[PDB]
Amino acid sequence: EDLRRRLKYFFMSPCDKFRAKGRKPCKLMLQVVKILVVTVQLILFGLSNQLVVTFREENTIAFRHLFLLGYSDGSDDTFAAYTQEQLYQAIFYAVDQYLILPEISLGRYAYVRGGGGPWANGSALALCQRYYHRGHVDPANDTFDIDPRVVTDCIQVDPPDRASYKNLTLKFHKLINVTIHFQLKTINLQSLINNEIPDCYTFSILITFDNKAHSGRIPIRLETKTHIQECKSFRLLFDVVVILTCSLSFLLCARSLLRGFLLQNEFVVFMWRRRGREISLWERLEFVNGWYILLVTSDVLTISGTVMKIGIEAKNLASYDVCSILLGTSTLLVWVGVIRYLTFFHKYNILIATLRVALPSVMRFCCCVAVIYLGYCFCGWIVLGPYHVKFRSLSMVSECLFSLINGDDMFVTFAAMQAQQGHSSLVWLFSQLYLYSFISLFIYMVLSLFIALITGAYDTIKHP
Amino acid sequence: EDLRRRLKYFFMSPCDKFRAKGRKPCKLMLQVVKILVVTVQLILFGLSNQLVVTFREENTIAFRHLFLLGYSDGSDDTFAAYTQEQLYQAIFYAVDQYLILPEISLGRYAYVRGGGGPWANGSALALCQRYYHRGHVDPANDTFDIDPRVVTDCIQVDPPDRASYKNLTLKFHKLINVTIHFQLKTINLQSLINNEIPDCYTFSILITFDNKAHSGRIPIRLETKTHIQECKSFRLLFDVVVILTCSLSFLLCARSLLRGFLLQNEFVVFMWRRRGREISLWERLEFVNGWYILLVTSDVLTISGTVMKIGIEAKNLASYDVCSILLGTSTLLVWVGVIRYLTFFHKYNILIATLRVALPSVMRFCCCVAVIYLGYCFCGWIVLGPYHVKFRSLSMVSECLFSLINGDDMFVTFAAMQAQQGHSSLVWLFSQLYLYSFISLFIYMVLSLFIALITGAYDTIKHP
Amino acid sequence: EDLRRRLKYFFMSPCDKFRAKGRKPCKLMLQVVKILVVTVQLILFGLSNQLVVTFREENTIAFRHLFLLGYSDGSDDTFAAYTQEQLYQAIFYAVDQYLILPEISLGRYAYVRGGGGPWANGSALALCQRYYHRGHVDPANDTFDIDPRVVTDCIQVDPPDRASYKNLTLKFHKLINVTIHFQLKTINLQSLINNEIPDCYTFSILITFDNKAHSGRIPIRLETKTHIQECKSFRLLFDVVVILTCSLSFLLCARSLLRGFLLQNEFVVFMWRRRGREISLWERLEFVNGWYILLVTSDVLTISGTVMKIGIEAKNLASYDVCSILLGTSTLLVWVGVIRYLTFFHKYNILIATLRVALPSVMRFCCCVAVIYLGYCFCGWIVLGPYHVKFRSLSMVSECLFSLINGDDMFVTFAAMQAQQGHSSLVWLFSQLYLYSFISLFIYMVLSLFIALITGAYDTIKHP
Amino acid sequence: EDLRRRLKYFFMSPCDKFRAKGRKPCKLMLQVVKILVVTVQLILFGLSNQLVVTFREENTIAFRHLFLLGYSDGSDDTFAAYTQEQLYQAIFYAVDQYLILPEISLGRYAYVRGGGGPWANGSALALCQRYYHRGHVDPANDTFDIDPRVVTDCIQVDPPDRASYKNLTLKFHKLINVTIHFQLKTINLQSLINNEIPDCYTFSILITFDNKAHSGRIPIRLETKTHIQECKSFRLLFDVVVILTCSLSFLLCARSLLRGFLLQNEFVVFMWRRRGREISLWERLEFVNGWYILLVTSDVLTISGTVMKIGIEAKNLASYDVCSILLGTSTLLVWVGVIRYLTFFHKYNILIATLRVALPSVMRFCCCVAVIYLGYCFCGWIVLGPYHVKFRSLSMVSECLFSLINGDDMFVTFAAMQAQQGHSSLVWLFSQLYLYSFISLFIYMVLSLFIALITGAYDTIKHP
Ligand SMILES: CCCCCCCC/C=C\CCCCCCCCCCCCCC(=O)N[C@@H](COP(=O)([O-])OCC[N+](C)(C)C)[C@H](O)/C=C/CCCCCCCCCCCCC
Ligand SMILES: CCCCCCCC/C=C\CCCCCCCCCCCCCC(=O)N[C@@H](COP(=O)([O-])OCC[N+](C)(C)C)[C@H](O)/C=C/CCCCCCCCCCCCC
Ligand SMILES: CCCCCCCC/C=C\CCCCCCCCCCCCCC(=O)N[C@@H](COP(=O)([O-])OCC[N+](C)(C)C)[C@H](O)/C=C/CCCCCCCCCCCCC
Repeated sequence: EDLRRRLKYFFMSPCDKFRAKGRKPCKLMLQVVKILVVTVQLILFGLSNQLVVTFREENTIAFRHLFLLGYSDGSDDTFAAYTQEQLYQAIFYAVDQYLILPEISLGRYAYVRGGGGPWANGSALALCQRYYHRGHVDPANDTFDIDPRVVTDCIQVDPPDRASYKNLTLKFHKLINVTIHFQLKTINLQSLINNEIPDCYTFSILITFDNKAHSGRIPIRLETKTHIQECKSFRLLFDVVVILTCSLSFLLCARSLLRGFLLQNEFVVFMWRRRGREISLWERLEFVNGWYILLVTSDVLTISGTVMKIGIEAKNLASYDVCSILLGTSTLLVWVGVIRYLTFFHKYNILIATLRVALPSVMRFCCCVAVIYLGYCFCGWIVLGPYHVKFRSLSMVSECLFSLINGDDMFVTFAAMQAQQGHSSLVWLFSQLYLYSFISLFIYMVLSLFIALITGAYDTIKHP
Repeated sequence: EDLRRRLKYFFMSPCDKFRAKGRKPCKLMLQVVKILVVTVQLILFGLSNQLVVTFREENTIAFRHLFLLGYSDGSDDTFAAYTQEQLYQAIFYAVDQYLILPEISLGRYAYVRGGGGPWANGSALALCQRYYHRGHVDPANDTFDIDPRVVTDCIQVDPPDRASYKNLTLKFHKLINVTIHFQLKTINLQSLINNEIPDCYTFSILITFDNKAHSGRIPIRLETKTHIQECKSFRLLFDVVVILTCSLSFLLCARSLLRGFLLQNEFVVFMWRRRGREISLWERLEFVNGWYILLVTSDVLTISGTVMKIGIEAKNLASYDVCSILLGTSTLLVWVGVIRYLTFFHKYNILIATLRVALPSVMRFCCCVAVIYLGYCFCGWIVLGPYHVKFRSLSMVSECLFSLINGDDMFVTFAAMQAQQGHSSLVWLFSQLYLYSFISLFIYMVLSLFIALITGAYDTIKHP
Repeated sequence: EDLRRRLKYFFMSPCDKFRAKGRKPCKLMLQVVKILVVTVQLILFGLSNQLVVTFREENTIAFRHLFLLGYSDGSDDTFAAYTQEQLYQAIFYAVDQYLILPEISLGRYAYVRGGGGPWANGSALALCQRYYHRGHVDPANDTFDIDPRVVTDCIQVDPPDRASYKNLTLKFHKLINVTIHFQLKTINLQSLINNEIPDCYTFSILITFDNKAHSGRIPIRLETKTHIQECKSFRLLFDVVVILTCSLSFLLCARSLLRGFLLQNEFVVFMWRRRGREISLWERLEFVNGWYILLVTSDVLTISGTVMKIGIEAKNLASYDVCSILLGTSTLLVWVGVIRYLTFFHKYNILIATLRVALPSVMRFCCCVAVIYLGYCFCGWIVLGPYHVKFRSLSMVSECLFSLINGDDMFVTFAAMQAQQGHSSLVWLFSQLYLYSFISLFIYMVLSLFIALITGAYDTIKHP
Repeated sequence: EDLRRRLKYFFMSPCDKFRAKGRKPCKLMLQVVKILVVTVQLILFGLSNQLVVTFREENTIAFRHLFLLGYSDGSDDTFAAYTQEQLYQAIFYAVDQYLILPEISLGRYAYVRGGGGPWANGSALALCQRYYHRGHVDPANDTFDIDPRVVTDCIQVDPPDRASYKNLTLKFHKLINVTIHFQLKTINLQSLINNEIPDCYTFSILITFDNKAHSGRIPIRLETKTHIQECKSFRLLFDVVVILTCSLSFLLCARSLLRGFLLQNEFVVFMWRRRGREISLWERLEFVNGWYILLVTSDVLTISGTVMKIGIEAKNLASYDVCSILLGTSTLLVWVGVIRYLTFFHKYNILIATLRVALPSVMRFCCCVAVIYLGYCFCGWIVLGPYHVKFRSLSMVSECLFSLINGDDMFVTFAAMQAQQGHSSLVWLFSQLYLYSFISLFIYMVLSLFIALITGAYDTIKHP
């Protein structure tokens, strides 16, 4: 029958199609070209992003050394002030170093007029302290008369062209935070020399003296925001080429999916009517090609990411996160799709089919063990949280347990529990039981069962 | 027979019971609701405890920076004095910083009159040194005339309202320890702003200069004890709801267990008399439902923990350890009990039954390997203890070996043995043999046998 | 026949022997008692050794802080002098701190007259510098006129009762090392208070300024040797009890081995003569009991270790290493021997026999993989040795590779190779190939084959 | 037939050949001797290289402490200057320490006249700064008038026999780097005393103040190049012996390969003509001996490495990398070739054949998983690169992922992602999904499938 022959044309391997009709498999070549071009585009994007990130990080480190009093490398998380004098000296040192920046900095930084932020009236530096509107606190008499309104008092500082901030008085009893805003603009000379494209950076520096905890310890932070700007192509052409290749692949895959859907409809209308027997939904799902779904998803992701990258490279978006995520996911998807080419040979198809037939039982076992994992996570978070640095937050607990079951950072956890004793022998004994039981169970039973499932699936595939 | 039909009603799946009698499985819904409510209660308790712990830790760090002379972060375990001058300066610095606390601290701390402890006569700070009653020690002449009575000499220090301690003279040759007791009370402003509940903390600060070792090195420690106190609801209602749900679940499960016991009694009295044949204890154990035992245990633990949490949240107990342990264990138990729902489908029941039938042989192999593990622990503790930081105590030895068999911190152990050489080539050679033999055996035979046991159990389950 | 019945009495389980003759298995009870007593003795010995080691280590740390100029904790391996002034100040600081020790030390240390060592003429401190007899070295003119004779010039320093060393002049161009010898004696007050046994320690302190490398960097070390001495029982009785129990067990096991040998001789003389057929050596080996060999070995080791421990506890040997090794090995052996009791039940015997029948093929595979492991060790040592801290010595290379195959410290090795680049791209590429190939092979083939061997042995045992 | 008998002589085991013809297997003894001699030569070479490397490293550390202002151990990667004053003080300190080296150094270092490098006119020290020809940069006005020509301005410094550099003025706005070149020569006294061979080292010291990044932070580096020179045997004889043994082994193996090729040619010309049937290429490959190929490769590598080592030991090449690589590869190859001896016994041949028959499917599975691994590498590099220190470069990403799949440095990666939050919740969520999916897949499916493949191959070998 015509339907039988047309269905036989479907599901044949590309080699069989070439034997039957002598049509060159140009779709396969197109997909290979797509893999190559998307990988090249991702590599170039990554190299440029690496350069930009390195420049930003080095400038931020230089700013930290320039403006933070007594700063040392590797102490960002513990850098804090503990006395009123320390806070005053830190703030004054930051402002003073700002005021004499041209004659001390190794980098060519230029002041930005009006860069003090929204709280500045055109001054380059803004020194703002925020405190509660009314903050009469009396721990001795147990008085908490508090007005939750926040009051922002700012001091405007301007650099000399070509000292009222010294009279700053803090409100420690009701202080919330102290912030310093200013902007510095410079030129990336490596970009000037190498790629001849003049990139002029603008760093927005924010120094925070955070007292939101009101715990007597005020951490000190320095953060930067960068605005790239051209200051008075092969990449764009390659991006256009990538977009065109992805669009062509998407069109071909969509047409193939439509043809498969039409063939499925013809088969079902023939079988339900001429033969009378009703067919199931699995017979419908057999007609779809999951590889084509993967390909169209990768094409859509690549097209969106390439549009975003074109916008970014023209200094218009500066939103690298979403574009990078899209491009990386698309590249991963195409490199996974290479498995379809690998599946056309039975020797590789044995292993691929072993994985495919093992997947359902593996997922079921994952569902079975997820509840035990979650119970252990909750118990560890609630009990060992106050006493263990690795159990402070639920995500941290999950990461610690996942590392434990894979044999990483075990003795560190045990020694952390041992050194402080947990401030209670009962807590220490519970931690011993908890860790030993969890590691023993998840390593010597769950992993072994995963291995057993995979081995059984391989045995079934090898001996049908 | 009536007994046969009633026993057939027992052991049927919930779906079969619904088919037979059309009774909605409301016990299952009750257990799901119980899981949800206990998880929510545990999450809320954990968040509040996290806030309290963070506040306490930050205040303790601030106190360490304020009162410990030359203190630096990350040096608590090595912070010590080595000369008489160092000890004198440390003590005097602590007291002096206490006396000028209001004008230097970033936190609003208030003095506590009469907070010097039992050894104070109403003074805020107590500076006590403890020494032996008679301590004439002559290492040159080998004289050890010692009276083991301890003498406590205290100095009372009071802060100014709105210097005799400078004449302190120590008895180094017979000194036991020097301690400083005082209390500071403050207000948690985050609690004031966010949850509007005024919490007034009271920190009991104890600085210890410990000379109990009499080894010429005196470690210096700072410890704090916190007493939370309200200073002049949804949580309680949710706790009551959790208690009621757990009580209802406990009642239903106990009634089901009683019905099962009655059915077992009827079956045994029918079989032993009418049929004459004596039945075994395993036939008795078959009639019990282990899931119901787990559920009633979790209910009891949750009820006790919720009562303790209600007491704690009213500022009456301040004993978080036991309540947290009970709540975490109950949450873990219910999340494990979810496996009973998972067992009603044969696809998941295959894996669950594989684990169940593998458990006995796994336990037997654990018994077999425990003696070898203990022998290795004892040998390592006795030999490598004097030369390895990881082998100082038996629990430390067990943790190190358990980490070793799971492939963690191996090269660190080897390098620790190598760097010092063990001060003997014989000890180094023994350590090489010990570590290599232990790791090789336990990784390449014991773990492989665990995998083999699990695989065999899975093979038996898959092919009955 | 009589021989058949007597041989049948041999090899029966203890339960079968009890059934046959009604003889209480008192040898088993004796061995259990032996296990208990040796474990208790080892635990007590370990606790006492822990106390002694802690005291010695704390005193050594105090000495390092007292006598080493600018010393900081955790910098022993890098503590060195780099200029002539630094060396002079270090030596002078050490001697000056020695001369004013009583008025600065927190520990009660007494001077030891005549403790300066062999190079002192009765003075308490000896300051000796060693240099070549003739050391005219001219790097500019390439002159190496050297007399390898070493000349020791000493300066005698005596503490005041109840400054010529300042004129010390070094010979840097030919200097070998500078050493400082003195002794301090003290009293362990914890021993005085707790166990009432007066222990008077004598520390031999040696400070070394080593210039044997002649590399312009002189490391500085402080080492101590301790001589314990009583200064003007249950333990001994328990040691005697342990010795008696071990001797009785040794006698019984030797008698049993002799009886087995006699039975083997009777069987062989009957079979070779009456039956004519010649029997093999495996039939001889079947008659021996390996558990009895283990027991007699453990008894001999325990007896030797207990004699040494008795000698040590009387302050006569001070050689803890050999005694500790003997005692630990004996304890490990008896805890392993518990497996014989475990073997009397078939459920545990299944696993034990699985291990026993897997052992030969496991050993053969170990022989197969040892040559590859050794080749990789040699290649890594010769190539990556100059560029990797983990490949400096052959034992270090072996430890690093053994940790690598067990999934420990992998990224650390990779990052160490990456950070310095190996000072050559060829070396970096070779390191990449070397590490990837080694880890891949040994993890994904060798370990899998070990698992396969164990699984096959278990399959053979389970299905005979 | 004659051909059948001659082919039967081929492929027989050495024991069978000895039985047939009584010829002593002297080739096997020659190969054993070769293994021994190459291992001994490699060990001696490694020991000498260890001594040289240790001397060079110690001298470099001494130079770093002598010439780098404020240098501390373990801070090479972060050592940098951040102000103009800091750079000036660092440069001046380096030059000043050079000028007074004889009276401060602990090592006997001699000045080298004319050692300032190509940029020196015979002076011992060269202080050169490099800057752009025209470097008018105006970040405020966005001006980048740049002439990419580099201008090198040098200052010549000469040590006193038996201060114009103080007037050095830098061009920070256009500075590229500042370098200091000088040479110091010394004598290795350990070589003088121990092996009596006078080795006179010449260190070329280069201090770099790198401003190529133009980021306001100037890293400071010290690098040394060493030229060994004899200054006014058993090793050579052993090298000659090794060369002769390798040449003899190569000749014998080549002759055996030629004989095998001739036998293959005779067999093919007989079978294709007399029998008519055409044979395949696998029948040709069966006649070759892979062990002989391994042996000749190892012989060639050893001969080349020994020639290079002979050249090096005469102070003529100083290129240790290539020689070490060749020697290590040859030693690894011969230690692998020991497996051929192991293959002559069927008990070991079982395991060896298991590995051999598992190799093809293992390679196919590696090809299958390589594409997924590469996709994950690309995605991680592009996304987590800006936010993770472990994902900066593609090789670093590959090393991190390879360590992750083997259960190493997992929690460190998770905590690195957690601590900074990735500066975006979307990036953090993506990192969670990425890491969890990658680790789960590669550990619980890929490794299990490798184990299953090995187990299946072992099952096929065990039960033919
Ligand atoms: C759970 C489902 C089935 C899983 C099956 C897999 C089991 C593992 C498989 C093979 C065995 C591999 C190794 C097992 C290691 C077990 C170690 C147990 C603890 C040994 C303690 C010795 C030190 C000592 O004896 N410790 C004692 C002496 O102390 P110390 O002298 O060292 O002083 C320390 C001081 N300090 C203040 C207390 C810190 C100490 O006082 C007791 C501690 C209690 C230990 C808790 C035991 C919890 C074990 C339960 C685990 C269940 C799972 C089974 C595991 C076999
Ligand atoms: C035990 C039950 C059965 C278990 C079966 C599983 C076995 C493992 C499976 C597969 C093999 C995987 C790798 C095996 C690694 C074995 C390494 C052995 C030691 C190699 C030493 C090389 C360095 C050197 O040759 N080291 C020598 C040269 O020193 P150096 O030049 O490096 O200088 C160092 C200086 N220092 C002062 C000594 C520190 C050194 O002098 C000797 C050391 C003795 C080494 C002890 C050997 C103990 C091994 C017994 C283990 C038994 C279990 C079987 C293991 C196969
Ligand atoms: C060997 C017997 C059989 C064993 C069978 C088991 C095999 C493993 C099983 C499953 C697969 C699991 C993961 C495999 C990971 C393989 C990674 C290969 C290297 C990838 C490099 C990407 C980074 C890059 O592409 N790196 C390139 C780009 O550099 P970059 O941009 O990162 O810059 C770095 C700068 N620097 C100065 C060079 C440091 C770099 O230039 C090339 C490096 C060469 C990499 C060496 C490859 C050696 C692999 C041989 C191993 C053989 C064994 C088989 C393994 C499959």
